[PDB]
Amino acid sequence: PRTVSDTKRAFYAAHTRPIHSIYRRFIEELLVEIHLLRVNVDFRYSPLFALGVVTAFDQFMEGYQPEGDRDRIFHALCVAEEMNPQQLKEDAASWQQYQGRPLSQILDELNSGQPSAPLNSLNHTGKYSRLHAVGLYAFLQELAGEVTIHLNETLDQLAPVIPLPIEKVKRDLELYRSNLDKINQARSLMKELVEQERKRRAQ
Ligand SMILES: [Hg+2]
Repeated sequence: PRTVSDTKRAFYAAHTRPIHSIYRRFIEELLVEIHLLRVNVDFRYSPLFALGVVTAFDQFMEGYQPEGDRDRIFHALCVAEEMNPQQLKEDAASWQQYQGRPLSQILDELNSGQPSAPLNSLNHTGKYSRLHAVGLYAFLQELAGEVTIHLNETLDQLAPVIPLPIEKVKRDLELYRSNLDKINQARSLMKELVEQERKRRAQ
């Protein structure tokens, strides 16, 4: 068994540099949430989990500086969680084969009993997480027809063909989009205030 302090020690090991605190509170939450996930007995690694982690990281790290470190933090935190930094980016990028597919055909591939990978991962998720809802959000994003706009209307269509707790998927995605709105509002506040530090020190 491993400990939150041990997993944190692992991140503070490979990442000995400062953590650049605007997105810090999210990194700590992502560190502990993933730890509490994999240490659970029913957790199963899946490309749906991989898509959700990479989607949550890329969108929540909007404008991370310096840019060269955002991929190194991704590299260090993965092994810190005993994950694979390359296997996660491969699984997350593997969903691109569904770009432009209609939602009707996606439902057909699930209803046939033989869904292809990584779409097959919707059944073998294992222990549910908020990150699994984010992975579904990123998958439904790239589909054809702007299926994300009326998200609840889409999730109710998936409910009978998916084993996921749709009502918990609705909630965690609304919590996800509300949090993403706060960081971009804060990141835009940095751009509004970093010019006041750059255009007034040289004024
Ligand atoms: Hg990671």
